[PDB]
Amino acid sequence: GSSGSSGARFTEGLRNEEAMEGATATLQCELSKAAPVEWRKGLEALRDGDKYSLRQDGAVCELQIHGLAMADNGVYSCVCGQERTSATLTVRALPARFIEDSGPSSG
Repeated sequence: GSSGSSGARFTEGLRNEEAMEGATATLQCELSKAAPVEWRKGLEALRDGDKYSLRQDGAVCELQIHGLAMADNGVYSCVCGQERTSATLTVRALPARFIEDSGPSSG
C-alpha cells in the first residue's frame, strides 16, 4: 500500500452547449489538475465505444455524443471525483424539405 489519494476540483466547470439534431455534441471542461473523470447522462453510466467518444489531453476533458436527438436534450453530469458539474444541451430540430426552386449557389 502506498499513499496515492486522488482528488481534483472543477476550476473551469462545464458551460452551456448548443448543437443541432443528429449532430455530434461536444462538451469541454478543465480540472484543477490532471485526473480521471466520469460522465453520466440522466443518471446513466456512459461508456466509451461508438455512440460516445471519450478522449482528453492531460487535464482538459472532452466528451462527444454521436447521434443527437430530442431525447438527448436534458442535463449531463460529470463526476471527476471530489465534485461534479452539470451542463445543458440544446438540440435544435432539423427543418423539412418543401417545394422550392434552386440550383447553383454561385451568383
